[PDB]
Amino acid sequence: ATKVAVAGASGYAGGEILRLLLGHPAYADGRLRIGALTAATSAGSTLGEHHPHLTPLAHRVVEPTEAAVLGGHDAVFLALPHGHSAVLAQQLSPETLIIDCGADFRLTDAAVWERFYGSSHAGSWPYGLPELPGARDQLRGTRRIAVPGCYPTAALLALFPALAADLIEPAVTVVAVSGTSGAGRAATTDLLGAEVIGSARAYNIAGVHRHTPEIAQGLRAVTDRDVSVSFTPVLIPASRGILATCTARTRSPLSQLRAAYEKAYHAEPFIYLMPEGQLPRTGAVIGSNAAHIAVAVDEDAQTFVAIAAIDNLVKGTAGAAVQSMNLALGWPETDGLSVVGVAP
Amino acid sequence: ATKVAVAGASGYAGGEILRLLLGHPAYADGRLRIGALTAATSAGSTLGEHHPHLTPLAHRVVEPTEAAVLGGHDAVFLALPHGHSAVLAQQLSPETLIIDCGADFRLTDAAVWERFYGSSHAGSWPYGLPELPGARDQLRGTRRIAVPGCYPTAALLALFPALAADLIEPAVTVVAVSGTSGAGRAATTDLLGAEVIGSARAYNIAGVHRHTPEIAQGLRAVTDRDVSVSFTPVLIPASRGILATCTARTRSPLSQLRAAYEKAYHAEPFIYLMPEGQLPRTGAVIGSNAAHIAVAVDEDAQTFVAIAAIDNLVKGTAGAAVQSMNLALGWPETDGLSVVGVAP
Amino acid sequence: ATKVAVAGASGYAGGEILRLLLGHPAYADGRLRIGALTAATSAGSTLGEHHPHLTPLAHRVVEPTEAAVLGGHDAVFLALPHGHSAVLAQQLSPETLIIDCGADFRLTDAAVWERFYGSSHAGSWPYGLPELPGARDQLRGTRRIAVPGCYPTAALLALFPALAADLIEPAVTVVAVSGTSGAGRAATTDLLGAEVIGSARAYNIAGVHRHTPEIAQGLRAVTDRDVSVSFTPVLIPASRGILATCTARTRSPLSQLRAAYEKAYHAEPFIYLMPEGQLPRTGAVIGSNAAHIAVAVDEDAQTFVAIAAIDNLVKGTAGAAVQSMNLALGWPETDGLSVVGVAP
Amino acid sequence: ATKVAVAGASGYAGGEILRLLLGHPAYADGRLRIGALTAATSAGSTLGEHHPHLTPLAHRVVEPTEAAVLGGHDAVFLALPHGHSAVLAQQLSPETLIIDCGADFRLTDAAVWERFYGSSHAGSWPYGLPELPGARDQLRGTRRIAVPGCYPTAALLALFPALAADLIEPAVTVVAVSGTSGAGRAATTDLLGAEVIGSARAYNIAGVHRHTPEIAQGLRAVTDRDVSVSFTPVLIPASRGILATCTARTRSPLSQLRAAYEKAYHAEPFIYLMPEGQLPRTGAVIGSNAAHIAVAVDEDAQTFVAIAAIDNLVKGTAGAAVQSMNLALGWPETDGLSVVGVAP
Repeated sequence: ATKVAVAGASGYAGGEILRLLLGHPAYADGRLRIGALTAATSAGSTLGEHHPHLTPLAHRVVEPTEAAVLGGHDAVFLALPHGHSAVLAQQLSPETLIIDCGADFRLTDAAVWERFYGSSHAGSWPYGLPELPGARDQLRGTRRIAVPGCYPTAALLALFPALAADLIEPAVTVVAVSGTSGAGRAATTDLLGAEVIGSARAYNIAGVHRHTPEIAQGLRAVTDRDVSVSFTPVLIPASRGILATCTARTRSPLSQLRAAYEKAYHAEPFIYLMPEGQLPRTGAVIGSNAAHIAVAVDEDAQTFVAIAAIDNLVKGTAGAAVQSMNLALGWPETDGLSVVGVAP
Repeated sequence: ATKVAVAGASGYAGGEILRLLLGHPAYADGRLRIGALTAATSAGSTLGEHHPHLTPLAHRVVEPTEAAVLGGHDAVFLALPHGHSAVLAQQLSPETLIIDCGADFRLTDAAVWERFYGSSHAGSWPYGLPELPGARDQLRGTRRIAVPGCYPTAALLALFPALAADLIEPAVTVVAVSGTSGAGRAATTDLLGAEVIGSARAYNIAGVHRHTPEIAQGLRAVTDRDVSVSFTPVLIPASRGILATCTARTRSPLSQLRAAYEKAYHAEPFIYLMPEGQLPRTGAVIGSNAAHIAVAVDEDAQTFVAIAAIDNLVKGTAGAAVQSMNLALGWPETDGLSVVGVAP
Repeated sequence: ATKVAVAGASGYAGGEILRLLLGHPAYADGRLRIGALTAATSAGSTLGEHHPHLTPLAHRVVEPTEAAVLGGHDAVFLALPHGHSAVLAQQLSPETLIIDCGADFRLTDAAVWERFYGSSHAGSWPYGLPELPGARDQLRGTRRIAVPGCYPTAALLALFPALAADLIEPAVTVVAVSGTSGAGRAATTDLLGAEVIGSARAYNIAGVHRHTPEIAQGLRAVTDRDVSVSFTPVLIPASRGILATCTARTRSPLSQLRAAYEKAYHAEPFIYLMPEGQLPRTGAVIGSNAAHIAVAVDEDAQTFVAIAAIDNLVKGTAGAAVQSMNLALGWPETDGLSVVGVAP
Repeated sequence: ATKVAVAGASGYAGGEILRLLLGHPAYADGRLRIGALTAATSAGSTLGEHHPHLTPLAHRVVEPTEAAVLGGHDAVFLALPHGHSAVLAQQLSPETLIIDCGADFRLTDAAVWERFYGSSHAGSWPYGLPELPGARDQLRGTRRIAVPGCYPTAALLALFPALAADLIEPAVTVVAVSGTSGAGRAATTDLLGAEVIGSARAYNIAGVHRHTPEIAQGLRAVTDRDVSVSFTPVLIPASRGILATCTARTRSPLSQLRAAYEKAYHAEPFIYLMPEGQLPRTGAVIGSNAAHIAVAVDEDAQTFVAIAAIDNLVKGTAGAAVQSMNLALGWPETDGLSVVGVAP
C-alpha cells in the first residue's frame, strides 16, 4: 500500500488533505494508509485538538516535522501553503512522491522568485494544475508536484482558453474575492472574526501580491506575447471560496470565445462551463473540487469578462494536491474528489 | 434496484437529499437511480437553475408535483419540511416507500396534533431517528418514514439518555440556535440576507413552536414521569447548523450521567461523545450526518447541561431521511453518510 | 421649519433616511419635523413592525404612498432606489423639495436612458454627489435632487481625480463588492440569508448593469476623451458596504496621481485619503457618510489602482440624500452626518 | 473642562468608548477633552493603525499605560474588559473619576471572587447598571464605577423585574448568544474568522464562566431567597450583539408579569419593552445603547421566558461606561447615547 505522511497537519490545508484522504477509495480498500501527521509546534497533542471535524483521526498524536519522521513514507504532502519547504524537500529521496502546497517550487524564473520572495530560487516542479495545456503530461508518474496558489488557479482557469486561442489581449485584470481560510491558521489581529465579519478589504495591491507573477507565468505559457497582470485580492466575510473576475480587451465575437471554452473544458471533469444566462457562485462549489466558469463580452467596452468560482481549500489547494497525487500514482484522476458542492 | 423520486426538489431539503443520493454507494454501483424531480412551481425549468451545486443533474427538467409524475418510483421523498403531505401520500401507490420530511406523520397524540396544527390528525409513521430507543427496529423494512424535525433531533439526542436513566428531573429546558436554511427556501423579508446577517433573534417562544410537542413526545417514550419542555429557538447568521443547549435539574454524579451517554451511544457511528474538556461546534459537523454531544453538571445550580451540534440539513433532515431509507431497503445504515464535517 | 415625508419608508433606504433624520441637529432643535411615512403595501401597520431599530418612531402608522398623503410636506424623500418615481413626482406640489433615491432623474442622455431602461427619458435633476466637480453649486437651494446610485458613488470618487488630471487612460475597469442591502428589501430567493451567507457571486456582468452608463456619465463630465467602462458588481455576505476596485492604464508617476487626489479631496470632510501604507475597509465606514480612498500604481502592469470603501446605505444612498438636502435647505452640509464608522 | 484618558485604547472597548466620546455633546462644546490614549504594547504607534474608523483621532500617538500618564486627567476609563486593573487604580487619586470596564471591582463577596478569579479581592465599586434598583443612587457623583459584564447586563435586564416582584422562582436559566467582539482583540486560533464564520459553540459551560456569579449577585440584590443561575454562553458568527434567553418557573399570570416590566421600564430611556407580538433582535440595537426586551409565559411548562437584546460593546460595555460617566459628572444621563440601532 501507499503510506502517506502530512507535514503541517494542524493547519487548514493539512486538515483538508486529510478530509479528502479519509474519503478516498484507495483509503477505503487499504491501498492508501495515513501515516505520520506532523507539525512544527504542538507535537504530542492529538489531532482532535486541532481538527474536531476529523473524528476518525481524533486520537492520532501529532509528531514533530522532521525528515526522519517523513522518511519511510511513499508519499509526503508538505501542507504549508505559506511556508518554505525547500530545505525539508532536499532531505527526501527523489523517489518519494512529494506534493508541496507551498510556493517554493512553483516558479520557473529565478530572478522573479528572488524579487518577490527575497531568497535563493530552489527550482521548479511540475505545476499541479492538470487542466492547463501540457500540465497533465508533466504530472503523470512524476515524483514531484508544486501545487498552485489558490488565486492563480481561479484566474488561469478563467483566462487561459481565451489567451491560448489568441482571442484576447495579453494585458489582463483580475479582481478576486476570497474567504479567510486562504490566509491560513496563524493567529493575527487582522484575521480575527470580529475584524473580518461585516467587512471587505483589498490587500497587497498594485502588483506586490506574490500570486501576480504566478498568474503571469501560467499565461505566458499559452502565448508568444508579453503578458501583464493587474491582480487585486479582496478579503470577504466567508470562510471558504474564491470568486475571480477577470477581464481583458478583445476584438473577438462572443460566439468564438464561447467555442474556445467549450473546446477546452468539454472533457474536463472538474471544470463546469455555466449554461448561457447563469453565473458562478462560490457557495455552489464549497467542499467540491469543481471550478464553475462563465464568459461574456462587454461590447461597449470591447472587453472580455470571465468569472471563475472555486473552493480555495479544495481546487485551490488540497483538492489540487489529491488530484495531482492520483495522476502521479496512476490512479483515476477523479478518485476521492467530488464535483458537488455543499450548499447552502 | 430502487428508482427514487424527490417531490419538492427545488427546496433546501430536496437539494440536500439529492446531494446525498449522488454520493451514495448504491448510486455509484447502479442499485439506486434518481428519477423524477418535482416542484409546485417552476415546472419546465432545469434543476441547475435551482441547485447550481448539483451539476451532475443540472440538465434535469423539473416536473409538476403530481401523483402521476411520481408513479413508477420505488421510493418517494416528500421533501417538504414545512408542508403537509398526507393528501399527496394518499395518492401514491401504497407499496411505495414514502419518506415524509414534513410533520404530518410524526406525532402520536391526536389532541396534541390538533392543538398545534389546527387540523385532524392523520396518524403516525415510523420515526426516522434510528438512535432513539426502539426506533431502529420500526425502520427495518418499513415502507413509511416520518423524518424528525431538526430541533427535536438535536434535543432528543442531547437529553434522552439522562432521562431514560432517571438521573435528571423531567422538566427540561432547550435553547437551540439554528442557521437559516432550517426555515426553508420560501422567500420572506425576515429571512433576507441583509436582515439575518449580523443579527440573532428568538422566535416562536414560550411553547408556540410546533417542535415543542415533538420533543416532549420523544422524551415521554423513555420515562414514565410527566415531562414538560420549555423550548426556545434562535436564528443566527449561519446557513446551516443547530447547537442545542439542553438543561434539567439533577443531583446525580456526573460520572453516572456520562455512563448513561456511553450506554446509549458507544456503538452508534453517527453520535460522537466529546473527549473530556472538548465541546461541540456546529462548524465541525457541517456536511456530515454526525451529532457531537457533550455533557456536564453545574453543581452550584444543581443543573445538568447537555450540548448537541448537528447539521440541520443532514442529521436534522436529509441525512436522517437517507439513513432511514437505508434501513427501509436493507442496506448498510451508514451508506452514503459521512461522519466528517467540512471545516472551516 | 421643514416638515419631511418619506415615501417607501418600509424599505432599507427609507429606514436609513429615518435613522439619519432622527440624529440630525435640526431634528433635535425643532427645525426638521418627520411627517408622513408611506409604503405601497402594509398601510395601517406600524413602523416598528418594519424597522424595529427606529424605536422613537415605532408607533407611527404607515400610510399609502399617494400624493394626497404626501401633501403639506416641504420635502419628500422618494426612498425607492429600485423604483421609477417620475409619475409620483409629477403629482406633488412643484414647490416641494423632491429627493429621488431612484434612477429616473439621474441620466442626461435620452438614448442611453432608453437603451438601459426601456422607457422614455424623463429628464435629469441635480445629481446628489456634492464632491463631483460642479455638483455642489447645482445643489445649493435646489428643489430637486437625484440621489446617485451606490456603485457609481464609489467608482466616481475613486476615479474622477485621476481622469480629470488626464493622468490615466479613459478606459476604466471597476469590480465592486457590495453587501446585500443594496439590492433592496424585496424578498427573492437569490437574496435569502441561506443563499447569500458563505457565498459570493458576480451578477449583471459585461455591461448590462444599469449603473455602467451612470459611471460613464460622471467620468465624461471631467474629460473630453472618449470614456469606456467595464463594470462588474459582486454580492458578498455582508449586510452593508461597497469596496470598489478601479483600474486604468497609466504611465504617470504615482506622486502626480496622489497630487490630483489631494487637490480634489483636501477640503472634503467626507472623503478620507488613506495614510501611505493603509488601505480602505468597508467595516471602517459602516454607519458613517465617509468614503475611504487609496491609490497606487502597478508599474509592471502599467496600471493605476484606486480603492474606495463606502457604506452603500449612507454615502451610497441615504447619507447622500441628507447631505444634498442640507445643501438644498441652506444648512451646514455636514449636519447629521458622521465620518466615524461603527466598528468592529 | 473634563480631561479624559482611555487606558487600553487599542482594544475593542477602548475604541468604542472613543467613538462615543467623539459624538458626545460635551466633546462638541469643549466641556470634555480627549487626552492620553494608552496601551500596554504598541506605544509610539498612531491610533489610526488600530482603529481606522476613528479618523478624527487617527494621528494621536498611543502612549504607555502608566499611572503617571493617566494622572493629570479628571476622568480615566480603564478599557480592559478582560484585564485586572486594581494595581493601576490603587495608584490614582480617589478624586479622579475612574471607570473600570474590567471585573476587579464588580463583586461584593471576596470568597466568590477568589474562587472564580484566583486572586485577592480588590473590593467593590458602584455597579454601572443604572437601571438596576438602587444603582442610579449609588452612581450619582461617584468617583468610582465598575462597569458590568456584557452577559450580566442582558440577563439582569431580562430577569430582575420579575424576581423583584416575586413573580418567578429564584432558580434561573440563561442561554445567551454573543458576537465575537466580546472576547476581545487578542489574537487566538479559536477567534479567527475562518473558525467563527459558519459555526456556533457553547463555551465555559456548567457554571465555570465568571459571569455566572455576577448574574447571581445582581439577582440576589432584588430578592430574599437563595438564587441559583445556570448560565451558558454561545459564540455565533456576528461581530456584535448579545441575545439572552432567560427562563424561570412561575406561578404568576402573564398579565401580572407584563405589568411588572411596564412599571420597571416605562420611564427608562434605554430599555424598550417590545409591543405584544414582537420579539427582540440584536440587529436592531447594534451601535445603540438600547436594550430590547420581551416577556412571555409558557403555560404548559409553567415557565417564564424573557428575551433581551443588547449591543455587547455599547450597553454591554462602553455605552454603560459613558452612561455611568454622565451620572457621575451630573450630565444628562442620555448625553452621547442613541437608542437607534444601525440596521440592517
